[PDB]
Amino acid sequence: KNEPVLDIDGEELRAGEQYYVVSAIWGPGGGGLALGRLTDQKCPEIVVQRRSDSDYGTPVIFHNLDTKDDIVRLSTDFNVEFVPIRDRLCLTSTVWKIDDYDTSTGKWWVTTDGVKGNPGPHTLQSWFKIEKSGNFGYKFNFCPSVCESCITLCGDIGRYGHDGQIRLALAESGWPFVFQKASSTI
Repeated sequence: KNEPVLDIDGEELRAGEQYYVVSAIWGPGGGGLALGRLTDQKCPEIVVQRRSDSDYGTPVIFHNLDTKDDIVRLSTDFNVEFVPIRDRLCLTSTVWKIDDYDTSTGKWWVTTDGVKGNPGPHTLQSWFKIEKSGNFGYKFNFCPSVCESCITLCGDIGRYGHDGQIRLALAESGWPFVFQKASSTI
């Protein structure tokens, strides 16, 4: 019943399909998203944004809450999975998950080892929404409803710079994105 999220081409986003998630801001707005890792940890890998206007990063795949609908819609919960071309440096899942509360920075990071599937409590940190960021593009947003009796965090997803990488954290201003179907790239 909700409205479909569209790629740069104007076509609706499709569950199952590979897309690049690209910053809706050029130059200093950076490039796209990817798996990356901290100096001092190897697994699970974290979500990062390429500094270069040039690099679209590692494509993702959406999994609808209900695998039966094929359209990724606004303000509907879903799972997001990096689809690394490269062999796994880890056994952890590339599935996005909100991390525990880094006491060190007052931020809730976005990371992997999420759990695709099973809506409800056990998977709460793995479910995300897309919202419209006003005038141009899309922001991600973490406010799950898979558990009608779980008190959870709820926020836009912005970008912060920590120890020389760009990471995604909850914030009250969400950072905007557009989507690029991966085939139409060369």
